[PDB]
Amino acid sequence: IMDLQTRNTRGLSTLVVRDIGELMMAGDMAVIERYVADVRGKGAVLDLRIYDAAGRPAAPDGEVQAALTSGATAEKRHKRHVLSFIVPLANEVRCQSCHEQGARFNGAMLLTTSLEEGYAG
Amino acid sequence: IMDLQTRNTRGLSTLVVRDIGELMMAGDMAVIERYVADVRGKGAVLDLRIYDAAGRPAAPDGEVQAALTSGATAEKRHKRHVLSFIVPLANEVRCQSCHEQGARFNGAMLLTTSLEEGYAG
Ligand code: HEM
Ligand code: HEM
Repeated sequence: IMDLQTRNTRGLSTLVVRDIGELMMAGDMAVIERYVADVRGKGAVLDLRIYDAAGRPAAPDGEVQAALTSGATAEKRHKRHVLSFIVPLANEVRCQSCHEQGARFNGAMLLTTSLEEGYAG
Repeated sequence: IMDLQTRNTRGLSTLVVRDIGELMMAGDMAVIERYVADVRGKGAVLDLRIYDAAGRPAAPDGEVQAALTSGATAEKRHKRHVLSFIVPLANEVRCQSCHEQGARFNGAMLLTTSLEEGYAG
């Protein structure tokens, strides 16, 4: 668990409170209602996978390889509407005890969330 | 919109990458699989409401009043399993142009997310 949902909700509440604050400056409740309607039913985690340094999962994956090559997280919206994040996993010094220090990354993490209201897998 | 889902996903990916890192130190993929299984299908925003400084929505709400009185966010797990956050909205100086500066808070924000796999409203 690691209490992820609670931590995610806390982070999300901070984001939402920040946006609500901007909307409140207008002194118009209608704008609040429209923000809420666009947020409801979304955010559910749809998938979480791990890939090796070659872009292969647990043939290589082009987007993952590209992500590994660019050395940056890749954000891709695609279809149900969903959002996918490919995060390269850095071969930190603590990891180097079991992963050759010659590799910048040991693999990548694929996270996908739902942008479809009411859809959670 | 304010691109909330993307910002939430980015924040979530940071949380997940941190946890995955701890699990990777074990060099055991089984533990990764169990974390993923416990995360899937959760996180969907179920509700987002606003309350005034008295605990009334747009009779007063006891938990909201308490939240306003304690001056701190209240985290409450309850039932479908869900997670509710009551965040008091501080009457910042920029808000004081239209809300009497004598009130510490102008109201509160209620955010509820799903802890039920597959449930998104
Ligand atoms: C971050 C700063 C602000 C916060 C936190 C805030 C918060 C709130 C909250 C919680 C409500 C709903 C409950 C209630 O009616 O008391 C509200 C209502 C309202 N606020 Fe603010 N507010 C802020 C800034 C402003 C500003 C700058 C204005 C003036 C331009 C404004 C004008 C009003 C008005 C007129 C309402 C009534 C809405 C209606 O017609 O029902 N607020 N505000
Ligand atoms: C934050 C540090 C670490 C990261 C980012 C990391 C990441 C990864 C990744 C992405 C994989 C799956 C793909 C692959 O097999 O290459 C993996 C596999 C593995 N890692 Fe790590 N690792 C870390 C630390 C460690 C440590 C400290 C050990 C040694 C105690 C370890 C031992 C292994 C082993 C043996 C596997 C094979 C798993 C299997 O049996 O299939 N890793 N690691």
